[PDB]
Amino acid sequence: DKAAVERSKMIDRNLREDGEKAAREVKLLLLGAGESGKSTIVKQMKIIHEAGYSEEECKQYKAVVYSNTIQSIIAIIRAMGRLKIDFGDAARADDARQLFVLAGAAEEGFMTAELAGVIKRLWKDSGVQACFNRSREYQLNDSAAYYLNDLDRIAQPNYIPTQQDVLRTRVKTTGIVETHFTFKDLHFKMFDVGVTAIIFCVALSDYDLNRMHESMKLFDSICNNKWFTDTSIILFLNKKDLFEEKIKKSPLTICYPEYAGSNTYEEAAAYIQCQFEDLNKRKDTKEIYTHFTCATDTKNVQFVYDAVTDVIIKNNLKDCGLF
Ligand SMILES: Nc1nc2c(ncn2[C@@H]2O[C@H](COP(=O)(O)OP(=O)(O)O)[C@@H](O)[C@H]2O)c(=O)[nH]1
Ligand SMILES: O=S([O-])[O-]
Ligand SMILES: [Cl-]
Repeated sequence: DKAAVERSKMIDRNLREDGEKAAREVKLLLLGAGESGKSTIVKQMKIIHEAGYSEEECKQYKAVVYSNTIQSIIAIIRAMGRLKIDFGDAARADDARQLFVLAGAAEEGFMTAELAGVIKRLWKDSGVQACFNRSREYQLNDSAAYYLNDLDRIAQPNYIPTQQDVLRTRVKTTGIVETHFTFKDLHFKMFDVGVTAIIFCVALSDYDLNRMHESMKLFDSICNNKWFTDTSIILFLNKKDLFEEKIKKSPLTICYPEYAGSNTYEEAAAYIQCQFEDLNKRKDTKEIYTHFTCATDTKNVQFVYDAVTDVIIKNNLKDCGLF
């Protein structure tokens, strides 16, 4: 292990009376466009490094799960009208109406056998499925399929959200979120918006929604900024799972008209990676550390973060103070 050898070369703890107990601090900036996966990464840090989410904590997210699900089905049904897409079985029009009656009379997210029934039949309808598959034409939660396909479990009277259910939530976050965790004896200070490292998140599946080019313009700015010269810049190309499902049927050319590679996961994901890394104007001075992630996948984030941490250890320790 080169990172272990590297950190063992430090001597600054010896300048402190109780140096071996001192906390080495790493400030990490979590950046990226809305819905790029920043909150999800923060949640994985709690899960992997700080003992996860207990059941009682998971119960607090129940009505958020309900709310996300309701939002999803409504967005699809409403889009059917704008896109002129007919129901398969014409009796679903009553279920569509009933969905609005129930959502319209309620205080917040909820679930009943009646609502579950309405939504199940809607999600199973061929016309609804056809509208769902044109989601790129409107605005729809990426977890729409996840919750809807599992509606039966979510709908049970004694339903308790799983960690995956909580990770899959979209929560309206405002302002700056700061989280703290210890890993490999490093005391991380992570800021979801002069720093040790930046993690920049990109939603790969946004390519056909222009979102990707806005993500690029933002990365161009950040990557090449003055304050970040000695900052380790990490690129998370996220939602690789949604990208892989989607790249089979929707072409990269929608985002990058000049693209002439095959429309496969391997070629299209590589191309995207190059588009972002090429935005680095100091190529011989700064390296970009790129990882393809699925932020909802605890194992993948654990692995990826372990590698991101070895890079910080080999590269940035000298600028990390003791406290
Ligand atoms: N399938 C999938 N969903 C993801 C991934 N990353 C984030 N999400 C979901 O995308 C939505 C937005 O993510 P979020 O962390 O809130 O983005 P933020 O605005 O940058 O904080 C949430 O519902 C997440 O559950 C991913 O890699 N794969
Ligand atoms: O001294 S290093 O191991 O934080
Ligand atoms: Cl989303």
